[PDB]
Amino acid sequence: SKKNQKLAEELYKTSCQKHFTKTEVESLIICYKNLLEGLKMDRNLFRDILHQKFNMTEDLLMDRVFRAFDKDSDSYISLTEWVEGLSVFLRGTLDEKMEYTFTVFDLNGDGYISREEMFQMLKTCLVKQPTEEDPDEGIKDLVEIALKKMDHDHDSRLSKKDFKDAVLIEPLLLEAFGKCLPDEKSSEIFEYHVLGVK
Amino acid sequence: NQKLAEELYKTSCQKHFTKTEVESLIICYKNLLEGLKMDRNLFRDILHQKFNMTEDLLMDRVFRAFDKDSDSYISLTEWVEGLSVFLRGTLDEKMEYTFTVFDLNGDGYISREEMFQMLKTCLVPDEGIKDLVEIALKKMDHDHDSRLSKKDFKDAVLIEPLLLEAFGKCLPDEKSSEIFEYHVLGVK
Ligand SMILES: [Ca+2]
Ligand SMILES: [Ca+2]
Ligand SMILES: [Ca+2]
Ligand SMILES: [Ca+2]
Ligand SMILES: [Ca+2]
Ligand SMILES: [Ca+2]
Ligand SMILES: [Ca+2]
Repeated sequence: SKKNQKLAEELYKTSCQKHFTKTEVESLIICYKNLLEGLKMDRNLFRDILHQKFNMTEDLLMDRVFRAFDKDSDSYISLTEWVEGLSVFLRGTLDEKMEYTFTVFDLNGDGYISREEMFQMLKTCLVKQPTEEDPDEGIKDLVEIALKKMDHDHDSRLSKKDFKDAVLIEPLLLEAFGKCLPDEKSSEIFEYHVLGVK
Repeated sequence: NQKLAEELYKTSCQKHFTKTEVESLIICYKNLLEGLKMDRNLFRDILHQKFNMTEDLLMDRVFRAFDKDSDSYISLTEWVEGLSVFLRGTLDEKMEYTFTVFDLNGDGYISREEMFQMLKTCLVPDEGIKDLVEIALKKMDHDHDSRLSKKDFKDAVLIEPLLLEAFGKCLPDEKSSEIFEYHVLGVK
């Protein structure tokens, strides 16, 4: 409490998160500590949290969300990564969110969401829960629809500019390639129970 | 006149135009009219020439959605209300409209066959369409009855955006919209 208030003062000061108050940071620190199994928040713990708290169930996208959280790529979510991540994930502006979803969707980190990446991401839900018949021609149709709507220069990939321009025009395209933000009900429940909002 | 525009702005359910814009739409309608009323043939030519729709099935369904009283003419009020949704519609307005277009028999469920015929006409081969239909049901059919109820469809909004772009071809593309608003309403 003294422990956590002083930690919260320091993290509120140092963290780049833009949306929690210092008291909310303290609640987030306590929550993190209460969720820890071992000393560090690893992939498997973070996966469980996404599944249980945010109803995400699909392996590829959960891994991509983890990687976006894990800013320094050490395969652990630090306290400051937990706050900063959740700040965007729960409260981000469109701008923040578009940068986040682009990062999720750019599977190899080369700066472009490629046709191939689109196909992998769109197919991954049907790998998990298959239709009776192979769905690949229909996925390819969706990929072409995406490219038609979003690829300005017809090079079969979306630059950051391609994606953000299109999402600003149609914000429903924010998560075009899969669910990587919490639905409104999940978000509300976590805010209410963990942060006391509403 | 102006009086029609005063009356229509007061009376109409359209949500997105100003009274001056309404007046512009009334003048537009009258500038385009060929006889006394806008019938299906004229309405189809407008969809074809100004909004880049090419297929008979699609154009018939858009007509029927604009023709709310099913009298086979597009009244001034229908033209304005339909264009309000069509050019500036909210998500809810657009989903309602797209559901209307796709639910061919008007029973309140999009069936597999309705979805296949309408995706096919919207996206003008069949292998991808047949897949799309199975994908949509797998993703959106909550109660597993092989049909999309209106709730099935509307709950799917924030969950399935690219699938909703497929269905959204009954609305005009951004390019066609912009050009019409620019010419007729004086917008960017
Ligand atoms: Ca880390
Ligand atoms: Ca990439
Ligand atoms: Ca197939
Ligand atoms: Ca491009
Ligand atoms: Ca009528
Ligand atoms: Ca039906
Ligand atoms: Ca159903």
